Amino acid sequence: AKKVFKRLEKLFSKIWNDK
Repeated sequence: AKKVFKRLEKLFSKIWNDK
């Protein structure tokens, strides 16, 4: 339970930044 899940959401913001 490292809650890295947050990093995953951060990677999603990067997609909207490249789009």
